[PDB]
Amino acid sequence: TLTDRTYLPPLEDCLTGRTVILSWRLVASALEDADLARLTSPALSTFLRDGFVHELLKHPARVFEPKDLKQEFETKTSSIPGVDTIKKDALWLADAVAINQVAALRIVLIEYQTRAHSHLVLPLSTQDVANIQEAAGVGDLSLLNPASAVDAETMWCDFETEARRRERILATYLSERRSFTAAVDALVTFLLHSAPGQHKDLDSLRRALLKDAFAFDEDLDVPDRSKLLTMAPTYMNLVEDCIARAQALPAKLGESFKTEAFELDWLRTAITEAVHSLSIAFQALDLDTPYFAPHELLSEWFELMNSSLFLESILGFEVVADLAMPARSLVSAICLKMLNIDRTIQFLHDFGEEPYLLSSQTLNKIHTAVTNAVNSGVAASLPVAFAWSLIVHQMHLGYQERAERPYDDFLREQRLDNDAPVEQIAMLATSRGQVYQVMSEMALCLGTTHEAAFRPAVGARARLVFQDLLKRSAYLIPYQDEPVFSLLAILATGRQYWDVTDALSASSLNQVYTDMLDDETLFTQFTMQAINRFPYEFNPFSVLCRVLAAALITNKDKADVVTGWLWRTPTLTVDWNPAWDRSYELCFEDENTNSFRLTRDVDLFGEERFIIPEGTLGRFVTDVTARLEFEHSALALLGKRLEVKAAEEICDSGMAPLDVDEQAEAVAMLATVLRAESLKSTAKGGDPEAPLKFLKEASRLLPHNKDILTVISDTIDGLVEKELLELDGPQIAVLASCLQFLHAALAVCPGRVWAYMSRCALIAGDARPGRLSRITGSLDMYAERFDLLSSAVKLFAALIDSAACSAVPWLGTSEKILSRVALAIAQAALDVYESTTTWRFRSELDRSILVRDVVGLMHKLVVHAHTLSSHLTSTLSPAAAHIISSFLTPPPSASSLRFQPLLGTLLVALITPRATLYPGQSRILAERVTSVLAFCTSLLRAADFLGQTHIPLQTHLFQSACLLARLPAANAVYRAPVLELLRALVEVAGREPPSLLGYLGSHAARSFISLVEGIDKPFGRVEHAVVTWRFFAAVIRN
Repeated sequence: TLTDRTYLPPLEDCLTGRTVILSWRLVASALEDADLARLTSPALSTFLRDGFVHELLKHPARVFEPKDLKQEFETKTSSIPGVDTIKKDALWLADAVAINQVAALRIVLIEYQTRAHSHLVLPLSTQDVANIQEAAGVGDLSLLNPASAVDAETMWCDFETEARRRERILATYLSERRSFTAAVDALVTFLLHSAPGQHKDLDSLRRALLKDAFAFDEDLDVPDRSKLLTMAPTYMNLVEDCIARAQALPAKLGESFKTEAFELDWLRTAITEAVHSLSIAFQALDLDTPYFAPHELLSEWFELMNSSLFLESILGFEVVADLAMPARSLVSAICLKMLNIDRTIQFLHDFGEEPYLLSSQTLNKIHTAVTNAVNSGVAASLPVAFAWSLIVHQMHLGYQERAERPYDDFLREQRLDNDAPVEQIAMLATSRGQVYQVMSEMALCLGTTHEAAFRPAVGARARLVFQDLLKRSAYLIPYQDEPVFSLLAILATGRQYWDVTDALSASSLNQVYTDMLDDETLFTQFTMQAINRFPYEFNPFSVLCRVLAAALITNKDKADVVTGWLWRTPTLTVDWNPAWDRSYELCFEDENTNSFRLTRDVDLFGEERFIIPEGTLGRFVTDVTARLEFEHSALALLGKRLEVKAAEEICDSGMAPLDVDEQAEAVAMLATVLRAESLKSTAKGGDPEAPLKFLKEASRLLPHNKDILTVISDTIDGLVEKELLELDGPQIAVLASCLQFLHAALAVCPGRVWAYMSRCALIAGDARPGRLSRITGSLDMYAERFDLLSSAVKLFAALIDSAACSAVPWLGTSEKILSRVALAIAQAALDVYESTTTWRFRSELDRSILVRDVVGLMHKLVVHAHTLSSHLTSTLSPAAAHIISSFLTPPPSASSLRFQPLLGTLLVALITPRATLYPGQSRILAERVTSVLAFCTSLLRAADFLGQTHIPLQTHLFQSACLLARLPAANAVYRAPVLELLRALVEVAGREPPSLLGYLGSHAARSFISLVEGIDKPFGRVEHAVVTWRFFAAVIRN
């Protein structure tokens, strides 16, 4: 009793617009975003609760697989306005690409319902280009498209031809292939790894899917995971199909349509399906984490890794590089998951499914692919190969132990009963730390940063296999830089201070971090090793405190770990100063131990000082440093090391001074832990004075008139003695960290931070021009420089918040101070904003972050336009007037300059290809565009409120209307923003006004009003419906 009544609405409703088809593109978007309003809307909620859809999820071939469905197709098309063309295209497509008629019919109807969208994403016409050329302004990165643009009418006629329509249908077909795998991918995550506190309705939908579609009833003490686990072999078999399709285009399709643009789309589609298929299969295997997989699955899988060299046959082209890393990362991850090195080796030592070790067949299958991959040169296979070497190395042991008076068959088969060749792999992998750098790059790909290709949950659970690999090799490999920086990369994934959050996620997702404390092998061989070598080896311990402090904000049982390391540090490891050679004496216990004892007090940095007591037992680690057994406060000590480093005070008889690198890491580590302590302090059951205590301990054993915050202040002042152009890389990194520390301290000492900013050279004063304003120009925004300005904008923004939030701790400030500092911030912000036109960013994503945060900052000030009355001023009034007056009523050259970042944002939004991976990059871009649109809207509203008649921004936006009308076609997220802006624009101009539709053009106007005439049709969200109608009521005159 399973029908497609919901999956595919009746044909007449699709052609009239009464019912929009829930394309997999729409379904995937809602699931990737876990949007409450979309997923719990009746339309999409019924779609997901439907039994027919469920069978498609579990049987993915059926979605497009060809089959005899002529009767169903004829009944759906017979007896119902253009149906002749619809029925025609569906049959042509079904035969061309070998898909069943019903599936093809759905593709053709999606193209028909998205025809107004496809028209608006066409290259701009000659007229539109001229309009935006004037919007650019009088001035001369926002490099515009070429002059190949033609008349709008010419394009429309071409857009309606059978040839183009067929191309869009083919494009839609491939788009739905990608979006279906993606929707299932996101679906699995939504089901297995949703965050606690989920909304009631959303939780009901999650449980109803697990129970009805997978017989997974959470109300049971142990639910049945059978149907979920079958998703792995299901979608593993789909990965094989993608390999085949990528190597063979459709047979019957005509060469008219087999253009280079289609060949690439066909290839990228196959890779994308494989990645999301790998992501689905991995999450499925992960559900059964401790247990082994059926040996037949590995045998089948590694047989495919052999013929395709772990999918390298598909990823050989450079045009698929952005998809290659995601694929390689999950191929390596999913291979390691099945091998299960931890439970494999543990089974070899000690005595569900049977381990694949008991099947000499599978062991040969694996060894063939591994051997083939290494000899071929597959760099991505080293983590799998290195993992396979350690397994064979232990099998070689278990065989010799019994040679004194199933896998044995494999050892005798592959010349392993006796010597060596396996060791060649273990060396090629670790030679020059290759395998360790591979895992470090796969960590980022599977990371938490906004540059990760996959969602957090997939990355969190997947990085565990690379952690298990290091776990088992830790006892057999010495503690070195390569196997340690690799783990730190697996843990940190290049995260920064700004990525700290008290957001509670699924419990199982923090296992990679809690295993550093719960797993003996990792805890003793990595965590303790990092502690016992600090501060001689600075970074390893600093990163752990920085990472675990941010990851355990929500963990009660482990809330005192990092603080327990900073307070009450057990040991101290420093480079030995010859000046102490008279203050120790060996113990003569063991000739190898080399232990000793102190005979005189040692004064580091040689009131309240830091002294290592006489009679403290110690030990010399290497002769080519000493690990003293001395419990102390590494936080208090570090605070003093920063004070010394800031003052440039040499201490011949004391410990070594902080390196400039160590300095930046040190401050960043303090800012993170402080931020983590102030986040948990305001939570239920936390110590509300936790951050103050953290500052006091770091201020201990400092001069009486000096606390840790004074040191950071002095450090900033000292570095800005020169100008930013003269500073060095690591020095600029120190500034960034110091600004991140002010941000964390702002939450607990607002009066101190504000007090310092009033005399900070970075921003202008009533007597100084400001240092930041000097960095503007044509410089390049590379990592150290960008981190500085990014952190500066975020800090400036956080300050504006505290000024507005405070309606009445703050000792050391006044209204004059906040006013002047806020105004200087407004001036610095606008300078950074104007400079984004000329700076060279490492990546457009970097510019999207900066423009997002700067625009947000200036927006916070534009919102205070209501305070611009004589008897209603506030501390933000001057700052607000500086922004408002700079965008409203500026002269031409400045008007053009201040509009290009906005125009550049609109352009980047239209030329950025849609994607189902890299969700973080996509979100950031949307936040950028939404900021620009909202910022422009409030400026127009503020102009109307303040009486400003002549507004260049009004003219700038009309000439950019051709871009605004196309944004909702590029991404539905922009529909409501664009409509609220166009409404504000029309309303403000109305007070013979300009014609919105006159600027768009006859053709664009028609398709735009068509898109907007959907009125959030598929979902029917109230807030979206009201926005649409206020727009129609204000813009479209009956």
